[PDB]
Amino acid sequence: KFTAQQHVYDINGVKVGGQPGEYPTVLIGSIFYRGHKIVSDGQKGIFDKDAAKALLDQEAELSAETGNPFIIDVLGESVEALTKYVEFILENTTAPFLLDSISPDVRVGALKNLGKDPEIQKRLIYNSIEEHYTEEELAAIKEAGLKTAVILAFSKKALKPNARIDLLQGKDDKEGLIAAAKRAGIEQFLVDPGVLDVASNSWTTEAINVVKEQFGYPGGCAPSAAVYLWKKMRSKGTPFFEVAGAAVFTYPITQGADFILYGPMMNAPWVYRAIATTDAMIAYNNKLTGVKMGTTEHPLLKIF
Amino acid sequence: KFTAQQHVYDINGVKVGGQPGEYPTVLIGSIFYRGHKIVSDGQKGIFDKDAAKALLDQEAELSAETGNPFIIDVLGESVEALTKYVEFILENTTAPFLLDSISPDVRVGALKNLGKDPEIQKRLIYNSIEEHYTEEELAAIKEAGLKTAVILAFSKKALKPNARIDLLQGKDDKEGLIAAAKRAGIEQFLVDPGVLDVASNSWTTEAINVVKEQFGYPGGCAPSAAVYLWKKMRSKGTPFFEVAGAAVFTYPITQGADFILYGPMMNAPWVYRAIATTDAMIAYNNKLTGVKMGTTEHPLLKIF
Ligand SMILES: CN1c2c(O)nc(N)nc2NC[C@@H]1CNc1ccc(C(=O)N[C@@H](CCC(=O)O)C(=O)O)cc1
Ligand code: NA
Ligand code: NA
Repeated sequence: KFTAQQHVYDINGVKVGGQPGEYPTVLIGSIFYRGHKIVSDGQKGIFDKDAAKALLDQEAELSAETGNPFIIDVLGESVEALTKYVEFILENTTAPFLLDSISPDVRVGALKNLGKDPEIQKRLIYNSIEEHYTEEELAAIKEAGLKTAVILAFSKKALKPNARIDLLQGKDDKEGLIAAAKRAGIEQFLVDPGVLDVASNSWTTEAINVVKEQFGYPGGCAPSAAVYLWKKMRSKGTPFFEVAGAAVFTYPITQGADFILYGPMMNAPWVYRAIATTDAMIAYNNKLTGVKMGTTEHPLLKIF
Repeated sequence: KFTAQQHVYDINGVKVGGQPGEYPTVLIGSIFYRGHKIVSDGQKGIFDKDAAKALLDQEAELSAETGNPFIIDVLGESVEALTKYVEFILENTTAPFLLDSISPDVRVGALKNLGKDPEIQKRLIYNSIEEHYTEEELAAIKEAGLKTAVILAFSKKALKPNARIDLLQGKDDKEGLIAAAKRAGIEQFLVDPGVLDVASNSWTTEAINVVKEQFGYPGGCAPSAAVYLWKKMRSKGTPFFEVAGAAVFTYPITQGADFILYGPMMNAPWVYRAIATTDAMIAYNNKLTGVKMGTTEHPLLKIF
């Protein structure tokens, strides 16, 4: 059980945060990622709409089965592509989503094209406020009137958990990422300390623990990239890769984390089954922790 | 980290116990269990010697790969059967093993046949001293000169974790399981708080934490029975059963448990890969806490 009064956000019907066993893990699957074969042109954002819809339908079915809510990680390599992807997601699901690109210029460009829209303000989560943030980026977020952002403390200048907290809360001549998000008018913070590699997922998880301990903001991480770059384990094939992935993805949840970016949506069928299992065992512990479930839509009441 | 100095037992080279991150998880795979297709006659103990050797060789290979030591769970339905099984295990592996049966009479009978053999004293672990122990059971253990036993600290009159203090130390007019074990000459206690179902594995793990915090005995459990009775999940096939199994089997390790009875040995290939991943992440936390690994044969140094 965490020290701070926990912040539970209601993002267009998706509950995220709280004490462990209060609300199920929110699962965040990636679509239109680099090399996603349903995309025929990554620059123009041309993709198989039926294949994309099938992924979204599968996510909704798995969510209905386990009770784990979903937010879609919408990735784009161009302003043109990401704008079209967001328009498609708005129309073809009711779920909230991450506006996601490695390029800040692509994120800001996309946001400018969407303008001032209450639906965007309710459903779009900015991924992310990170170490390279600019005043133009914060201004673009404020102009869009966004209220929820992923705060990413991924940095090779902040390896240890307490260094990642310094990045988040500020230190010396740096305001920190939370303060930067507040100046952009963000009021809801999904804190992601980043995953440098598989073994350091324990440090990611310690940073999540400190955030929930001191600030009470929802904590999560994105270990998919680290797992896919694990050549020795990925070489073994199915089901060895999946069970190793399951061990990495569930580890933060066992230590009280709130959400997981689990990588490509094609992996949802096994990720949901593994994460639902961990959630069920944690919630069964509620009597010992002094916690009450916040919803009847929980794996513990669904998967057995 | 646990207040009590942790007992680390050396069972014929297998280290079990310690502070989390000190020693890798000991994995305990079942052979000759009810329904095991390598057994043709469970009463006479007619079994596929080639298939059994292949399972033991596979266990040795996976152990060498990850650094997870192994103890064999040897199950029998008859005195004749279990005697032959143990003779074969003694000859065809170097690993310690659980003398295991649903029926205490089968365990007691097998012990009488195997006798006070110095190898038996070193490699045979009694599974188990439990609530309904008999004087003839303790006499058989003492006559065989056993030094290590699983203490099955489970009762439906001690569902709460804290109540394991009562089962082990005793309470009122009831002799504790530890005192009962010591009367039979046992000096090393592997504490298994028992698993009723998948969800209740969280209460099992809380019981493990109480035992390590206050007494420092190695703590583990057998979620295997609960997992293979989960028909809704097992019927889904690969890789859904394996990742669900991985979530259950790794959960106690994430809260500081020392050993896992993972059920049929045929599952070793995915169980070892999942457990090794959890051990690796936990041991990486040592770099922040100053806990020192007790061996270089650890998943953290092997699986990447
Ligand atoms: C219940 N349990 C247990 C425990 O909880 N704690 C201790 N100390 N010792 C033990 N020993 C026995 C058991 C752990 N071993 C197990 C657990 C489960 C199985 C099992 O589910 N076998 C399957 C058949 C597997 C097959 O089809 O090959 C079955 O349906 O019976 C096989 C062995
Ligand atoms: Na999906
Ligand atoms: Na250990």
